[PDB]
Amino acid sequence: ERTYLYRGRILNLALEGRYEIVEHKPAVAVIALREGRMLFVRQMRPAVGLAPLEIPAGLIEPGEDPLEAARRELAEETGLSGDLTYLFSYFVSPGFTDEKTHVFLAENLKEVEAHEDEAIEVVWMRPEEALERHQRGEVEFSATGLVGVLYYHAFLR
Amino acid sequence: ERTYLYRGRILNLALEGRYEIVEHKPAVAVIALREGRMLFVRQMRPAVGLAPLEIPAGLIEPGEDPLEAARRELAEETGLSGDLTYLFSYFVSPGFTDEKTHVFLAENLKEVEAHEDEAIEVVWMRPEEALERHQRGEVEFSATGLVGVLYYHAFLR
Repeated sequence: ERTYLYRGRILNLALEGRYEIVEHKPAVAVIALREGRMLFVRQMRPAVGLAPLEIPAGLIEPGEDPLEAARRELAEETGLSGDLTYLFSYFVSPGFTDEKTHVFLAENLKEVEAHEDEAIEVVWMRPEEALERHQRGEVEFSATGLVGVLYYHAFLR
Repeated sequence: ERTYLYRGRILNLALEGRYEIVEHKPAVAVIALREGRMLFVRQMRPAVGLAPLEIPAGLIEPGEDPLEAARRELAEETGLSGDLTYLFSYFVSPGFTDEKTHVFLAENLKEVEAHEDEAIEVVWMRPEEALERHQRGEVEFSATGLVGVLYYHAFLR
Protein backbone atom coordinates (compact mmCIF):
# COMPACT_ATOMS: atom_id res chain seq x y z
CA GLU A 1 0.00 0.00 0.00
CA ARG A 2 1.45 3.47 -0.67
CA THR A 3 1.61 5.84 2.28
CA TYR A 4 2.45 9.43 1.47
CA LEU A 5 4.99 11.30 3.62
CA TYR A 6 5.15 14.38 1.35
CA ARG A 7 3.12 15.65 -1.59
CA GLY A 8 5.08 18.29 -3.52
CA ARG A 9 5.55 20.31 -6.61
CA ILE A 10 7.38 17.80 -8.86
CA LEU A 11 7.71 14.97 -6.49
CA ASN A 12 5.90 13.00 -3.84
CA LEU A 13 7.61 10.86 -1.24
CA ALA A 14 5.85 7.58 -0.35
CA LEU A 15 6.60 4.44 1.59
CA GLU A 16 5.52 1.16 0.06
CA GLY A 17 6.27 -1.48 2.61
CA ARG A 18 9.96 -1.17 3.20
CA TYR A 19 10.54 0.82 0.04
CA GLU A 20 11.07 4.54 -0.13
CA ILE A 21 9.57 5.78 -3.40
CA VAL A 22 9.80 9.18 -5.03
CA GLU A 23 7.01 9.79 -7.53
CA HIS A 24 8.07 12.26 -10.17
CA LYS A 25 6.61 13.57 -13.40
CA PRO A 26 7.87 12.05 -16.63
CA ALA A 27 10.43 13.93 -18.63
CA VAL A 28 11.70 14.46 -22.16
CA ALA A 29 15.11 15.14 -23.64
CA VAL A 30 16.15 16.21 -27.14
CA ILE A 31 19.32 15.21 -29.00
CA ALA A 32 20.26 17.68 -31.74
CA LEU A 33 23.37 17.86 -33.94
CA ARG A 34 24.33 20.78 -36.24
CA GLU A 35 27.64 21.09 -38.08
CA GLY A 36 29.10 18.36 -35.86
CA ARG A 37 28.15 20.14 -32.62
CA MET A 38 25.59 18.76 -30.17
CA LEU A 39 23.15 21.11 -28.51
CA PHE A 40 23.96 20.92 -24.81
CA VAL A 41 22.50 23.12 -22.11
CA ARG A 42 23.71 24.02 -18.64
CA GLN A 43 21.89 25.48 -15.63
CA MET A 44 22.70 25.70 -11.95
CA ARG A 45 21.22 22.63 -10.35
CA PRO A 46 20.85 23.13 -6.56
CA ALA A 47 20.47 19.39 -5.99
CA VAL A 48 24.09 18.88 -7.06
CA GLY A 49 25.66 22.28 -6.49
CA LEU A 50 26.96 22.59 -10.04
CA ALA A 51 25.85 22.92 -13.67
CA PRO A 52 26.28 19.58 -15.46
CA LEU A 53 26.25 19.18 -19.22
CA GLU A 54 22.72 18.23 -20.22
CA ILE A 55 20.68 18.31 -23.42
CA PRO A 56 17.40 20.26 -23.69
CA ALA A 57 15.00 18.56 -21.36
CA GLY A 58 12.15 19.03 -18.91
CA LEU A 59 8.96 17.74 -17.43
CA ILE A 60 5.83 16.75 -19.36
CA GLU A 61 3.05 19.15 -18.37
CA PRO A 62 -0.65 18.36 -17.95
CA GLY A 63 -2.29 17.71 -21.31
CA GLU A 64 0.97 17.05 -23.18
CA ASP A 65 2.32 13.93 -24.72
CA PRO A 66 6.11 13.42 -24.88
CA LEU A 67 6.45 14.75 -28.41
CA GLU A 68 4.72 18.00 -27.51
CA ALA A 69 6.78 18.42 -24.36
CA ALA A 70 9.96 17.82 -26.38
CA ARG A 71 8.92 20.54 -28.85
CA ARG A 72 8.19 22.91 -26.01
CA GLU A 73 11.45 22.32 -24.11
CA LEU A 74 13.54 22.71 -27.29
CA ALA A 75 11.82 26.05 -27.95
CA GLU A 76 11.83 27.34 -24.35
CA GLU A 77 15.43 26.38 -23.59
CA THR A 78 17.11 27.12 -26.90
CA GLY A 79 14.64 29.07 -29.12
CA LEU A 80 14.75 26.32 -31.76
CA SER A 81 12.23 24.11 -33.48
CA GLY A 82 12.94 20.97 -35.39
CA ASP A 83 11.49 17.78 -36.86
CA LEU A 84 11.42 15.38 -33.91
CA THR A 85 11.71 11.61 -33.93
CA TYR A 86 11.16 9.43 -30.87
CA LEU A 87 14.20 7.29 -30.05
CA PHE A 88 13.77 5.44 -26.74
CA SER A 89 12.97 5.91 -23.06
CA TYR A 90 14.56 5.09 -19.74
CA PHE A 91 13.83 5.12 -16.04
CA VAL A 92 16.35 7.45 -14.43
CA SER A 93 16.80 5.41 -11.22
CA PRO A 94 14.13 2.75 -10.81
CA GLY A 95 15.50 1.68 -7.42
CA PHE A 96 13.76 4.71 -5.91
CA THR A 97 11.87 6.86 -8.42
CA ASP A 98 9.40 6.39 -11.23
CA GLU A 99 10.80 9.26 -13.34
CA LYS A 100 10.77 8.09 -16.96
CA THR A 101 12.55 10.07 -19.69
CA HIS A 102 11.50 10.01 -23.34
CA VAL A 103 14.35 10.87 -25.71
CA PHE A 104 13.90 12.42 -29.16
CA LEU A 105 16.15 13.34 -32.05
CA ALA A 106 15.67 16.80 -33.58
CA GLU A 107 16.60 17.54 -37.20
CA ASN A 108 16.22 20.54 -39.51
CA LEU A 109 16.55 23.06 -36.72
CA LYS A 110 15.35 26.61 -37.14
CA GLU A 111 15.49 29.53 -34.73
CA VAL A 112 11.94 30.49 -33.95
CA GLU A 113 12.57 32.60 -30.75
CA ALA A 114 15.43 34.98 -30.27
CA HIS A 115 17.84 34.45 -27.38
CA GLU A 116 22.49 37.63 -22.59
CA ASP A 117 20.25 35.52 -20.41
CA GLU A 118 22.05 32.46 -19.05
CA ALA A 119 19.36 31.00 -16.77
CA ILE A 120 19.69 28.18 -19.34
CA GLU A 121 23.03 28.42 -21.09
CA VAL A 122 23.14 27.08 -24.64
CA VAL A 123 26.34 25.11 -25.15
CA TRP A 124 26.97 23.90 -28.68
CA MET A 125 29.91 21.48 -28.42
CA ARG A 126 31.27 18.63 -30.44
CA PRO A 127 30.33 15.44 -28.58
CA GLU A 128 33.93 14.20 -28.83
CA GLU A 129 34.99 17.32 -26.97
CA ALA A 130 32.29 16.93 -24.33
CA LEU A 131 33.46 13.36 -23.70
CA GLU A 132 37.15 14.48 -23.54
CA ARG A 133 36.36 17.31 -21.10
CA HIS A 134 34.46 14.83 -18.93
CA GLN A 135 37.30 12.29 -19.03
CA ARG A 136 39.67 15.15 -17.90
CA GLY A 137 37.37 15.96 -14.95
CA GLU A 138 36.37 19.33 -16.32
CA VAL A 139 32.64 18.79 -16.73
CA GLU A 140 30.00 16.55 -15.27
CA PHE A 141 27.18 14.90 -17.24
CA SER A 142 23.54 14.43 -16.55
CA ALA A 143 22.06 11.16 -17.77
CA THR A 144 20.55 13.08 -20.68
CA GLY A 145 23.90 14.61 -21.65
CA LEU A 146 25.67 11.26 -21.52
CA VAL A 147 22.90 9.56 -23.49
CA GLY A 148 23.21 12.26 -26.15
CA VAL A 149 26.98 11.78 -26.39
CA LEU A 150 26.75 8.00 -26.57
CA TYR A 151 23.88 8.07 -29.08
CA TYR A 152 25.93 10.36 -31.32
CA HIS A 153 28.97 8.10 -31.22
CA ALA A 154 26.80 5.03 -31.88
CA PHE A 155 24.55 6.27 -34.67
CA LEU A 156 25.31 9.82 -35.92
CA ARG A 157 28.87 9.76 -37.21
CA GLU B 1 19.87 26.46 3.72
CA ARG B 2 18.83 22.78 3.64
CA THR B 3 15.85 21.82 5.78
CA TYR B 4 15.24 18.11 6.17
CA LEU B 5 11.70 16.75 5.84
CA TYR B 6 12.75 13.06 5.93
CA ARG B 7 15.94 11.21 6.75
CA GLY B 8 15.82 7.66 5.37
CA ARG B 9 17.59 4.52 4.43
CA ILE B 10 18.94 5.45 0.96
CA LEU B 11 17.48 8.84 0.62
CA ASN B 12 16.79 12.05 2.46
CA LEU B 13 14.23 14.62 1.40
CA ALA B 14 15.22 18.28 1.90
CA LEU B 15 13.95 21.68 0.91
CA GLU B 16 16.50 24.23 -0.22
CA GLY B 17 14.62 27.43 -0.73
CA ARG B 18 12.03 26.58 -3.30
CA TYR B 19 13.80 23.42 -4.39
CA GLU B 20 12.82 19.92 -3.40
CA ILE B 21 16.00 17.84 -3.16
CA VAL B 22 16.43 14.12 -2.72
CA GLU B 23 19.85 13.20 -1.35
CA HIS B 24 20.83 9.71 -2.39
CA LYS B 25 23.93 7.58 -2.13
CA PRO B 26 26.16 7.36 -5.19
CA ALA B 27 25.94 4.33 -7.38
CA VAL B 28 27.94 2.17 -9.76
CA ALA B 29 27.08 0.22 -12.88
CA VAL B 30 29.08 -2.35 -14.84
CA ILE B 31 29.03 -2.91 -18.61
CA ALA B 32 30.16 -6.41 -19.60
CA LEU B 33 30.15 -8.13 -23.00
CA ARG B 34 30.82 -11.86 -23.63
CA GLU B 35 30.39 -13.60 -26.98
CA GLY B 36 28.40 -10.62 -28.25
CA ARG B 37 25.94 -10.70 -25.34
CA MET B 38 25.70 -7.92 -22.75
CA LEU B 39 25.21 -8.81 -19.11
CA PHE B 40 21.83 -7.35 -18.19
CA VAL B 41 19.99 -7.91 -14.94
CA ARG B 42 16.34 -7.59 -14.01
CA GLN B 43 14.61 -7.29 -10.62
CA MET B 44 11.16 -6.19 -9.56
CA ARG B 45 11.38 -2.49 -8.88
CA PRO B 46 8.44 -1.36 -6.69
CA ALA B 47 9.01 2.29 -7.62
CA VAL B 48 7.98 1.51 -11.21
CA GLY B 49 5.90 -1.63 -10.86
CA LEU B 50 7.95 -3.61 -13.36
CA ALA B 51 11.40 -5.10 -13.95
CA PRO B 52 13.34 -2.94 -16.42
CA LEU B 53 16.46 -4.08 -18.24
CA GLU B 54 19.43 -2.85 -16.23
CA ILE B 55 23.12 -3.74 -15.99
CA PRO B 56 24.72 -4.87 -12.70
CA ALA B 57 24.56 -1.89 -10.41
CA GLY B 58 24.07 -0.70 -6.85
CA LEU B 59 24.95 1.74 -4.14
CA ILE B 60 28.44 2.55 -2.89
CA GLU B 61 28.67 1.42 0.74
CA PRO B 62 30.55 3.11 3.57
CA GLY B 63 34.31 2.71 3.13
CA GLU B 64 34.14 1.83 -0.57
CA ASP B 65 35.32 3.69 -3.59
CA PRO B 66 33.45 3.25 -6.90
CA LEU B 67 35.80 0.58 -8.22
CA GLU B 68 35.32 -1.57 -5.13
CA ALA B 69 31.56 -1.14 -5.21
CA ALA B 70 31.55 -2.12 -8.90
CA ARG B 71 33.50 -5.30 -8.08
CA ARG B 72 31.10 -6.11 -5.29
CA GLU B 73 27.91 -5.55 -7.29
CA LEU B 74 29.21 -7.62 -10.22
CA ALA B 75 29.95 -10.48 -7.80
CA GLU B 76 26.78 -10.20 -5.70
CA GLU B 77 24.38 -9.83 -8.63
CA THR B 78 25.94 -12.18 -11.16
CA GLY B 79 28.66 -14.27 -9.39
CA LEU B 80 31.32 -12.88 -11.75
CA SER B 81 34.59 -11.06 -11.38
CA GLY B 82 36.42 -9.17 -14.04
CA ASP B 83 39.11 -6.60 -14.80
CA LEU B 84 37.31 -3.27 -14.39
CA THR B 85 38.01 0.01 -16.14
CA TYR B 86 36.34 3.29 -15.21
CA LEU B 87 34.46 4.85 -18.14
CA PHE B 88 32.46 7.91 -17.05
CA SER B 89 29.85 9.14 -14.59
CA TYR B 90 26.48 10.84 -14.70
CA PHE B 91 23.92 12.45 -12.46
CA VAL B 92 20.72 10.46 -12.84
CA SER B 93 18.34 13.46 -12.59
CA PRO B 94 20.08 16.58 -11.32
CA GLY B 95 16.84 18.58 -11.34
CA PHE B 96 15.93 16.87 -8.06
CA THR B 97 18.52 14.37 -6.81
CA ASP B 98 22.24 14.22 -6.26
CA GLU B 99 22.52 10.51 -7.18
CA LYS B 100 25.70 10.12 -9.24
CA THR B 101 26.46 6.87 -11.09
CA HIS B 102 29.98 5.70 -11.89
CA VAL B 103 30.11 3.37 -14.90
CA PHE B 104 32.78 0.71 -15.45
CA LEU B 105 33.65 -1.76 -18.18
CA ALA B 106 34.37 -5.35 -17.09
CA GLU B 107 36.60 -7.65 -19.15
CA ASN B 108 38.00 -11.16 -18.68
CA LEU B 109 35.02 -12.36 -16.69
CA LYS B 110 35.24 -15.42 -14.51
CA GLU B 111 32.58 -17.09 -12.38
CA VAL B 112 33.72 -16.85 -8.81
CA GLU B 113 30.33 -17.59 -7.05
CA ALA B 114 27.83 -20.15 -8.18
CA HIS B 115 24.30 -19.06 -9.03
CA GLU B 116 17.17 -21.01 -9.37
CA ASP B 117 17.14 -17.77 -7.44
CA GLU B 118 15.72 -14.90 -9.50
CA ALA B 119 15.71 -12.09 -6.91
CA ILE B 120 18.21 -10.68 -9.44
CA GLU B 121 17.71 -12.33 -12.80
CA VAL B 122 20.79 -12.58 -15.00
CA VAL B 123 19.85 -11.74 -18.58
CA TRP B 124 22.60 -12.21 -21.14
CA MET B 125 21.30 -10.60 -24.35
CA ARG B 126 22.79 -9.17 -27.47
CA PRO B 127 22.53 -5.38 -27.16
CA GLU B 128 21.01 -5.18 -30.65
CA GLU B 129 18.24 -7.44 -29.43
CA ALA B 130 17.70 -5.45 -26.25
CA LEU B 131 17.34 -2.28 -28.33
CA GLU B 132 14.92 -4.03 -30.77
CA ARG B 133 12.77 -5.41 -27.92
CA HIS B 134 12.64 -1.91 -26.42
CA GLN B 135 11.70 -0.32 -29.75
CA ARG B 136 8.85 -2.93 -30.01
CA GLY B 137 7.57 -1.97 -26.53
CA GLU B 138 8.49 -5.29 -25.00
CA VAL B 139 11.01 -4.15 -22.40
CA GLU B 140 11.80 -0.99 -20.53
CA PHE B 141 15.30 0.31 -19.80
CA SER B 142 16.88 1.81 -16.77
CA ALA B 143 19.40 4.56 -17.43
CA THR B 144 22.14 2.03 -16.75
CA GLY B 145 20.72 -0.46 -19.25
CA LEU B 146 20.38 2.18 -21.95
CA VAL B 147 23.88 3.53 -21.28
CA GLY B 148 25.23 -0.01 -21.64
CA VAL B 149 23.45 -0.51 -24.96
CA LEU B 150 24.55 2.83 -26.37
CA TYR B 151 28.14 2.40 -25.16
CA TYR B 152 28.29 -0.98 -26.88
CA HIS B 153 27.03 0.40 -30.17
CA ALA B 154 29.44 3.34 -29.95
CA PHE B 155 32.65 1.63 -28.89
CA LEU B 156 32.44 -2.20 -28.65
CA ARG B 157 31.52 -3.45 -32.10
